[PDB]
Amino acid sequence: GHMAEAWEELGEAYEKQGDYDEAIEYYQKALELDPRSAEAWEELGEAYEKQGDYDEAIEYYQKALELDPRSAEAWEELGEAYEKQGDYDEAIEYYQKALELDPRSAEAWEELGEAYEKQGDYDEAIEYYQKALELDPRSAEAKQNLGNAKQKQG
Amino acid sequence: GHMAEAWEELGEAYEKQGDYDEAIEYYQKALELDPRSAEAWEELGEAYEKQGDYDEAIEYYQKALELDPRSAEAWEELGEAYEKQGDYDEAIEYYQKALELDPRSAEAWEELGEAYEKQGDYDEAIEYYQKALELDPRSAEAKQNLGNAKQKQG
Repeated sequence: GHMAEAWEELGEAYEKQGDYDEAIEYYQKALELDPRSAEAWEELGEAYEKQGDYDEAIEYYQKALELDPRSAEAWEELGEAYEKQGDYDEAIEYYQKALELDPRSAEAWEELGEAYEKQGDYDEAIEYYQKALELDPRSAEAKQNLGNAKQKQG
Repeated sequence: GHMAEAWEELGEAYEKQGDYDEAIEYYQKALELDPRSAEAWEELGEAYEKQGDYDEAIEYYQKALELDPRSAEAWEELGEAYEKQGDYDEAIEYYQKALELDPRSAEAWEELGEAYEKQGDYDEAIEYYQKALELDPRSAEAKQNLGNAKQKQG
């Protein structure tokens, strides 16, 4: 409830200032009060991810997902963490689920593209960056990747 | 004040569901009420950056810095937006500004290491990653990148 969400918001304010020790303390208080808050687990996970600790991040992202598995964002956040560890096949699995739940997520399409590009699958990567650009034609990321993919193939 | 901050938190709430359009609407509302909040311009910039819209991100981060030129985090975010566009020299200038403002930020060192690595300065990259790891020894990211730099060095 409200007290928990307020501790969470304090965590978010400290996290966003590089005060990770503090942020985590306040996320932990939020979760003591409401251990069922998927968003508070996610943000705790993000605090670790921002510091490059993917293993801790992943533990908390798993908890967030298990509490709200209908959230495309919860699947995406895990995919992103796997992609950063070089676990591309698992990244792909998570992103595929995210795209089943929220198929208009330009960011999830682009992320899927990057996973395939990292495996040397330029044909697929091109499809996904094209899809991301159709959903958000302003992504410079998707446009650059599309170009790099195209050179790396054609 | 609090009214602006509440719009900013509404922005954040929507952004966590991937709802970037509504998030931008509410961050802009916050700015209409308090256009002198550096943090609110940064939040807007971060929303664009998250979507791969680096041009727009930069415009908003520059505004943030005009209001708070001592914000290390804002310099870091500006650097990231240039880096992701492949403008490494500008990225490095901004990352160095961030580091000089807050040398205890592991992320500032790590991002400079990444930029040097991408330019082929592996010995310097290594030194930067080591500094990051001295501040944040649980960064798998820094360790992975350090390993790669070592691998590319010889």
